[PDB]
Amino acid sequence: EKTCDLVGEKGKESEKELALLKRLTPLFQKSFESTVGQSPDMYSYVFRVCREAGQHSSGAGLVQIQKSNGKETVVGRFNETQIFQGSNWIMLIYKGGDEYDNHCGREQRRAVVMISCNRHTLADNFNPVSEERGKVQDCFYLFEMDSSLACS
Amino acid sequence: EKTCDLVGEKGKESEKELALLKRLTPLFQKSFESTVGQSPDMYSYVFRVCREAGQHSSGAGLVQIQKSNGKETVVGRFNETQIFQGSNWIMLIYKGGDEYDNHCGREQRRAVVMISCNRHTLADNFNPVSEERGKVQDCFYLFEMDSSLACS
Ligand SMILES: *[C@]1(O)O[C@H](CO)[C@@H](O)[C@H](O)[C@H]1NC(C)=O
Ligand SMILES: *[C@@H]1O[C@H](CO)[C@@H](O)[C@H](O)[C@H]1NC(C)=O
Repeated sequence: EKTCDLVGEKGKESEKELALLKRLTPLFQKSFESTVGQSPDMYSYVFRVCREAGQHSSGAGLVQIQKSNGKETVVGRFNETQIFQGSNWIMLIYKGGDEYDNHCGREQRRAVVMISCNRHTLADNFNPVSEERGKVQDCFYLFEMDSSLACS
Repeated sequence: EKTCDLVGEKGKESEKELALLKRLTPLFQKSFESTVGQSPDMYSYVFRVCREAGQHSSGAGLVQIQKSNGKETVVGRFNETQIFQGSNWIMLIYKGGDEYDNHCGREQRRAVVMISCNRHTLADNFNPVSEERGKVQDCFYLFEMDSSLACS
């Protein structure tokens, strides 16, 4: 089966990153969702680690769904993954998402997920911090979530 | 004196963001440095919160200095600031940095600083987690630091 493909020349992939990637495997089969806003402008976010996250769109690790019409916006693809480790957290990044084409310009979207250390849970509390959705215009997608895996 | 200029309109800056900004004022007159790599390829990083960080450049909140010749690269300007608050951390973003004229593309550089909560210190432990420097080619600048200000 397919997994996350690190950003770099096939092989040049830092041993370090690959170590982090492996550390996250227990989350692979899991799925994280979050719904924000109020009707008719409610949006939903589905996040998966190195797995398909959308129903329709393919290759997405994080998708934004407009509930009023079910349209899926790819925020990041797991075939362009970057992963870093800070003091007591891990930052996961999915690049190559659908382009803005609005006040944000036309660069591609990327998904940034802050995985904070929480010794009391495998993985939960997934929620958006910064978004580009409706009235919210950050031109940036930042998500946070808890996991004992990110504990150093 | 010149402070950070939030990204957005002009009087459409979010109270929320302006709230975080004021929250960080105690660090305005501080300076943070970090030196990495080995000679002849040592690079130095200087970071300031809403204050000038360069010695030759201007409008920069975070600069990358090549020590073999003193050339100052601006990674982010505090006139294009974005700030977000997570569960127990604050993320400061400086946009509008010199453009990548290499393998990274030609988009402008941006400075991303992870400010984690540490009740035992006002501010310290400024360190680079991700960089575009020398043979390190992340095409991303991620920094981390400790500060009780980011608490709660
Ligand atoms: C990856 O993102 O998959 C999409 C699928 O459409 C391609 O368009 C990209 O070129 C792929 N990027 C890389 C670096 O493999
Ligand atoms: C920030 O200052 C630089 C200085 O050259 C300028 O080019 C840039 O347009 C400014 N950005 C904003 C949003 O004012």
